[PDB]
Amino acid sequence: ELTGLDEFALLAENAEQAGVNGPLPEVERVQAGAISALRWGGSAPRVIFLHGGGQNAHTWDTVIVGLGEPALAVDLPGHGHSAWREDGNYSPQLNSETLAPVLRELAPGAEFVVGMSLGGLTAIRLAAMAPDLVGELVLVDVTPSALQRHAELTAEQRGTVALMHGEREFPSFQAMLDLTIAAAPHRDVKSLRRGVFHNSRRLDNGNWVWRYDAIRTFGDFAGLWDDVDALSAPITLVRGGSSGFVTDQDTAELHRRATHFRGVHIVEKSGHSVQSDQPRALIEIVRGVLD
Ligand SMILES: [Cl-]
Repeated sequence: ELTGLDEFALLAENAEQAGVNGPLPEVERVQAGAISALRWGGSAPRVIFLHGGGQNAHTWDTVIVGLGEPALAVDLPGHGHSAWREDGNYSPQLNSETLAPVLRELAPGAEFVVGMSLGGLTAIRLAAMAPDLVGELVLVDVTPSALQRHAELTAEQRGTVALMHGEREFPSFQAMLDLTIAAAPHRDVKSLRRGVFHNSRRLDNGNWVWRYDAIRTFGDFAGLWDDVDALSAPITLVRGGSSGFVTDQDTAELHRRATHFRGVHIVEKSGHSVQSDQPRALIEIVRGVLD
């Protein structure tokens, strides 16, 4: 497989996973400085989408194709086509500081922000610092406490990796796909293959690398809870029913601290990446929030 395939070549697969038919929406890549994004359905996005750690904007393709709304799907710093940082600082607080002037230019009229994991917390920091923009937050399988717990578990393996030389280097596409199959073997390989395609690039060596910087570190969660207390945007939470990432105690804590918690939707047979495992169920919920 030699691949100069355009990044929009597989969208018919996304339309089929979403269970929709008809012409594909218009989409193009946009950039303002350090931030790259996919702009869907023209120049007036209704919804902003923020992916998770180790993901990129393309994670949202199926959800965005199924929802049929104009949307902006942003590459977080360190991810997709967005610039890396030497300090490896992809904290919600920093992501939010980079993203806010770009969202003011590229999505000033988008009331709704959907964020998964790191993207969910980035959304909270955005809602805090720039309220005039965020009318409504949807969090996908994340709370501040839930991500703090995940950061603390991986701290030793993010200390060790950091001491290695270069990024990693992969002999083939298949070798990166093999790693993704290992982490989610029950998931349709054509879905997994599409995800790897977007998340990887071939070097002139003929070798392959991930598009994302290996995350050295995350941000100040007490400050992030202070942002949840001050926020006026209503918060909906979406959990994966097979995800242990967010506990019942996590959800109650978010209800207690939020000004307007709209509740948790628990999506049966979804892991952490609800947009990857059950996009049709995520489209219904997001459509519900647009009323
Ligand atoms: Cl994450």
